[PDB]
Amino acid sequence: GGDNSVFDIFELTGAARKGSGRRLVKGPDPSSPAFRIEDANLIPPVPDDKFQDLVDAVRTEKGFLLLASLRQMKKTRGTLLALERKDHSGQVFSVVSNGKAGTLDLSLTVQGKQHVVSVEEALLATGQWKSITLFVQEDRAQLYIDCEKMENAELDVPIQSVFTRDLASIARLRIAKGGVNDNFQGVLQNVRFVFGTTPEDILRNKGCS
Repeated sequence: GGDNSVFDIFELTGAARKGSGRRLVKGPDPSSPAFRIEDANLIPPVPDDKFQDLVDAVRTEKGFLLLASLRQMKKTRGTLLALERKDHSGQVFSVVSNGKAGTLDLSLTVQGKQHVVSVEEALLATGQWKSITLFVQEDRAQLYIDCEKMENAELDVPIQSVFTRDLASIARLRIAKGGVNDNFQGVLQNVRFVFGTTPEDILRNKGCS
């Protein structure tokens, strides 16, 4: 990638330092902390200036790669991340692992209208550690789950539609915290936006064939 091409959300929030809202536990990556969510309201937001870097990256690429490892409580609907209005309450974007529907839901709010699509057949809420690679480009969403499963969906509007200039002045990025009653239940690890790479590159380097 180029400069500012990897954004580790938990690192950005300083959640490993803090103590409230989560427990540090082990995950698939032995070199980094995993986060069992306790009260996602208390996990700090990504700082404004870091979020604006992330926004500029998404705008430039017209897309992103979002990687996440998760161990999600079965039959729960859990927000992986969301862009919450600083206040005129509501969200402008979320990624939700929907264990009720067996989907990964992508929601975007543009000009005060909500546009939501389900990636179907994306049953992430099992007993177990799962690793995802979500590639969003223009109005397309492509989800790889572990190594050998791919599911796709199209958005009503392009992703850069949401990621406008000083989105940072209107919203902040929260991890594991969503709308109403949709906070993540379970463990998360290595929730990272990555730019200037392809899914193929990610998968090859994670040992998939």
